[PDB]
Amino acid sequence: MKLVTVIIKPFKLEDVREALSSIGIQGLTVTEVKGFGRVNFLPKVKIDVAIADDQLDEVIDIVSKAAYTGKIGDGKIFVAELQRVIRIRTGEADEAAL
Amino acid sequence: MKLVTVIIKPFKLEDVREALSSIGIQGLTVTEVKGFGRVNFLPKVKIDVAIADDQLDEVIDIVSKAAYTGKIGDGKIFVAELQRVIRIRTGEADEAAL
Amino acid sequence: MKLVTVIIKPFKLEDVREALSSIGIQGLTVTEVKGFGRVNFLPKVKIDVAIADDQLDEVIDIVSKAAYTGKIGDGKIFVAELQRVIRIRTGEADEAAL
Repeated sequence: MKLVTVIIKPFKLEDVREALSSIGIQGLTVTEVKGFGRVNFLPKVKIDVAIADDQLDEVIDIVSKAAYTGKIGDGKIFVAELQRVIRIRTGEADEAAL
Repeated sequence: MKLVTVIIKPFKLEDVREALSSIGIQGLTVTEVKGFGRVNFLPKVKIDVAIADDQLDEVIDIVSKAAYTGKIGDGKIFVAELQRVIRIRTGEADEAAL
Repeated sequence: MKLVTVIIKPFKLEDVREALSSIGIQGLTVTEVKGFGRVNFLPKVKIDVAIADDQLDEVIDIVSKAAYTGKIGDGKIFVAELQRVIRIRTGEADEAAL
């Protein structure tokens, strides 16, 4: 499993969400964050998604395309290993908790 | 060491905190985040806790029980490897920084 | 690559930013978070920085020094493995996405 973090332009959130939803991924966590530029703050949105290793390329692909504008500040995708997930309500683990 | 992230219902925060505190874990980081549902935002709370590997099962156990309601949307526990921690004020490392 | 997370006193943000900037690191993500104390909330700032393995010691060093006050609550540095990064706008990967 992988924990995919996406930092994007706040206005691209719906496009990213619908795009992920189009590939069966609806459960995401959104966080309001800030970046910097010339030194002012620049509002951004952080999306965290927990996935199976097999979904990595598809996610990177759909997310890139959906978050894209072509103007600087489009954002980045970060990938890290997710060792375990537990669905609190049922106690289901990993893929059953995704 | 492990970095345990817990996404829960905002109103279950105190129960989770007191539960963790009951097992000697008081230092947590809380973040306000959002999830989605049928497509509206749903407020959530993210708790990040840095722990020793030996505390993983106990944490998963106490946290699950404390965050539980039985209604959907209870949340999830995510587990990742924590390679190093440094307590800024003293320079203490890892377990001494926990 | 590594994902370095820094939790600090909100007022030390500029000092940390200028310090990182002094070593060529300008791209950071800032998040407003909360800690606890005796049980009240205590405002904090979370900075996430993506780096090459070779920058770890220098970052830990400059950040520690810059965030320091000597009073309790100074914060902590957490280190985790960053497996991949993709710059959305160009598709550049890893070091080219840093």
